Amino acid sequence: WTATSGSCKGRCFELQEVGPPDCRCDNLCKSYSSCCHDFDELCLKTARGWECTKDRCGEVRNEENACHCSEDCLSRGDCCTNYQVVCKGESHWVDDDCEEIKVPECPAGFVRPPLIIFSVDGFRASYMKKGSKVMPNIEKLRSCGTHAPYMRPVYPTKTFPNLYTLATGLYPESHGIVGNSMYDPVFDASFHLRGREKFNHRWWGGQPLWITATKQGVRAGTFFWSVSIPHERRILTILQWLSLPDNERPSVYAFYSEQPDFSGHKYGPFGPEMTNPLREIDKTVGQLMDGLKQLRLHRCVNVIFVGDHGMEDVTCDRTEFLSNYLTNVDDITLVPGTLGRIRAKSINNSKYDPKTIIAALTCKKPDQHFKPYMKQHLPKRLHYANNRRIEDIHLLVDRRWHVARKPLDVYKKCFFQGDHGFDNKVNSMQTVFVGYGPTFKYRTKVPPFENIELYNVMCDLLGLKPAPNNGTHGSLNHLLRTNTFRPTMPDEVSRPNYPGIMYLQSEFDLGCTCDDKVENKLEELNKRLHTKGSTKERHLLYGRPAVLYRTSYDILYHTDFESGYSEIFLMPLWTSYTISKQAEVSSIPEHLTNCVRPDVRVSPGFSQNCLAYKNDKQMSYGFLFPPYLSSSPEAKYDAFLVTNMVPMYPAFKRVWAYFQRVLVKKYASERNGVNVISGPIFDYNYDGLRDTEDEIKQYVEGSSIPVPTHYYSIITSCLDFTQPADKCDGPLSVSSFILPHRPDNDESCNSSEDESKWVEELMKMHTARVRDIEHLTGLDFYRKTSRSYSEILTLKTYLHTYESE
Ligand SMILES: *[C@@H]1O[C@H](CO)[C@@H](O[C@@H]2O[C@H](CO)[C@@H](O[C@@H]3O[C@H](CO[C@H]4O[C@H](CO)[C@@H](O)[C@H](O[C@H]5O[C@H](CO)[C@@H](O)[C@H](O)[C@@H]5O[C@H]5O[C@H](CO)[C@@H](O)[C@H](O)[C@@H]5O)[C@@H]4O)[C@@H](O)[C@H](O[C@H]4O[C@H](CO)[C@@H](O)[C@H](O)[C@@H]4O[C@H]4O[C@H](CO)[C@@H](O)[C@H](O)[C@@H]4O)[C@@H]3O)[C@H](O)[C@H]2NC(C)=O)[C@H](O)[C@H]1NC(C)=O
Ligand SMILES: Cc1cc(OCC2=NNC(=O)CC2)c(C(C)(C)C)cc1C#N
Ligand SMILES: [Ca+2]
Ligand SMILES: [Ca+2]
Ligand code: NA
Ligand code: NA
Ligand SMILES: [Zn+2]
Repeated sequence: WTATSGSCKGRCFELQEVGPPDCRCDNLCKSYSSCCHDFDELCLKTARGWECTKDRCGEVRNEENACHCSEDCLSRGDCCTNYQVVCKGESHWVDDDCEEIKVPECPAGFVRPPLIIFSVDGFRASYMKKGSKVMPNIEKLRSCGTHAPYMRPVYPTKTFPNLYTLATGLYPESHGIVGNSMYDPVFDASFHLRGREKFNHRWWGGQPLWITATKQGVRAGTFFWSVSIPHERRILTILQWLSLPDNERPSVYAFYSEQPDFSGHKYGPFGPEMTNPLREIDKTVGQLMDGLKQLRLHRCVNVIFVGDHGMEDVTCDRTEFLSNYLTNVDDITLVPGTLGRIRAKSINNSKYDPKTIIAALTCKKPDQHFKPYMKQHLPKRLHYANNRRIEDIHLLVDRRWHVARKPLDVYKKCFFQGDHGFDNKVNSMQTVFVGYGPTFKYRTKVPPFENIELYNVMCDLLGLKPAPNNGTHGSLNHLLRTNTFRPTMPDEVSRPNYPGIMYLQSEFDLGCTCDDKVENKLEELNKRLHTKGSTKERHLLYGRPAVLYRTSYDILYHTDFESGYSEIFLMPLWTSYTISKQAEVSSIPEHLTNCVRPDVRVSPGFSQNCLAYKNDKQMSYGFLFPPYLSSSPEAKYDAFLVTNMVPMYPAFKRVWAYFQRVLVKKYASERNGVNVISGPIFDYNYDGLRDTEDEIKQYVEGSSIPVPTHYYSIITSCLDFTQPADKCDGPLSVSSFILPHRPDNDESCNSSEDESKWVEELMKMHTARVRDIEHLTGLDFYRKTSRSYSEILTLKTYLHTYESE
């Protein structure tokens, strides 16, 4: 209950919220039913529309007008954006030539370049090229400023998740906005696009930019714009705020457009009806820039033109129904559309079996347009598991499709031709970034990056210290003319031990066998050189990874590979090896099929044992350095060390063997050598972070040998592939993956066929950034290179997506 009897007289778009029930005059007042009685009359004037015409020039001020063409208007800060153009023969900003902004050119009293974030809903990355002919203002920003070919949104590629990620630098699983539609089982409450529930602050975690700014003495404009406030009024309001006195004036502003998303849904992404929404947005941008130029701020303000997600072709008829797969379909609740999330219709039901539901949705139709997943088995690159609002069962839907529970949901809710929300690697979901202003670079193209990185940059642009977030600060330094942040490497916490030969064969009782005994003096200096690190410059190209937590671990050198062997987990944390373009693949000889060999540098008590694997009927083993890529029969023996062994499900060994026997060599042939770092990952509580040993839920039966949830590899080579990986003078090229360590291959519907038809497809789905692997291992890679740290940070955030162009 309000008493909306107060006035908005002199308080239109006031910047501080006033507390109940003395009434309100700000964007949110609409949404709360709390506007003063005279809000529309005073604050949302429309009279005479939004453009000066020559006949209004010098007019006598009429305070009813939407905007002003009177002589006093620049001082009052309320001219129509085109005032100078119409009434003073000035040029539109877009018609001016691009001139480098080497320094901020700000009015007296401006302590810092303001930041304006101009966000556009559903603005697909390819619109920059495909609609360039009707967006001249946007094209000027893009070509004159800093731009990426695209920006990667977060999953799901929906509006609120991506807008709140822009604002916080956090993954949805961390900020809490995991969908445009959510059920929180603790609140027993649903968040939806319509309704008041979405306004409760309990949904919104993390620290958004406007709060970071306010806590550190920097004022912010509104970020939320009521849908009924027209765009012309949003721009005018931002420009009026910018004319405030120095002590009152915000330093950070946002504009938001519902277009082009709104039309895109109706007409599809490239429907002929889309040309006009693009024209309209461009004109808004023109308004803002003409407004800035009037206020002499057009070479002072940093402008970010950014999208939340793209748009794909999606029609009613491309709908998969769960009623076609399940008998029991009236027992579940589905969050439907371009993703699926399934939970039990009734919490009072231990007669709900996720496994039966998954099984009924797996590889059931040859052409099935969705794939079910327990959330912990989703590609780790999506970071979409660690929140109670994310249901245990998830459906990843194919681009261009929808999922629904029953047909009646689709005609008793055709309408739409476009939608979004698919996997964030999908080309159609990619969106836009341009930065323009004194702090951004001039006429510069940067590589595509993820939207989680922007919070840090926006904080830099405003001299703020970012709250803790999922960006890698320094990874986007290359966007900026002048950086206030100088990243440095994290310090190594645990130093390795370098053990020599300390144990006799007979001290081991590991239950292992190997056929390995066959009697030269100059090649027993040579083997000792290898165990000492003589080849380490070849196999460890970028320094040893730094261990960033307290543990006990040993560096082990070998002719063909180096490892960091954990005495706690009883297996390598990491194993590094270089495979040249010329290298040969060989088999595991017959006599060495079951060979495992005690490592005389490591105590029986810190070693795995073969008996455990014998007794564990589910669990087998693999090797991190592959025996198949041994440099010589003699070096091959090293690959069968117990210290190179790791626990693997037989089903997983199909994947791993194919990767080690076939794919490594292919990549070395295509990339002119590769360096490989492989290792285990433990993330039993699916938080994206390295587990402590007291969090492991599975061990090889009757042992202390922990079972990894995933296995990673980082495959690095020279960006200039005319140089071999091991003699690379310049920038690097990386691809990586985090493969789920699963006792079945149900994820891959063709897994009954030869590995050549499905393994690589699986691996591509589980593509990862180096940074993802860092979070999951507490390791820090690329410690010793010839490259700047900023560049290395960019490299560690790279994701190889395996999309077309
Ligand atoms: C991406 O970046 C983010 C941001 O940096 C990383 O997220 C951080 O992860 C940290 C480590 O996991 C985590 O630290 C914990 O903080 C607890 C304090 O929590 C409150 O205060 C802060 C600060 O202002 C606040 O941000 C928190 O935010 C959550 O609160 C609610 C959740 O209901 C949401 O509104 C909000 O979105 C956010 O939710 C998200 O995080 C929570 C966990 O915090 C998840 O469960 C949600 O699903 C969601 O993802 C809080 O409001 C603090 O209490 C913890 O301390 C315990 O654990 C340490 C471990 O070493 C231990 O030493 C202590 O003993 C302590 O133990 C006691 O508690 C245990 C656990 O409850 C208990 O079992 C023990 O027996 C003890 O009693 C912990 O330090 C930090 O909160 C988040 N920040 C955010 C915003 O999420 C994320 O890791 C990055 N991602 C990647 C992939 O790198
Ligand atoms: C630029 C920006 C705009 C935003 O809100 C815009 C908006 N206005 N009106 C609506 O009806 C839809 C959403 C937001 C949120 C988090 C407040 C949603 C964040 C960010 C960022 N960074
Ligand atoms: Ca959107
Ligand atoms: Ca974990
Ligand atoms: Na076994
Ligand atoms: Na399968
Ligand atoms: Zn939309």
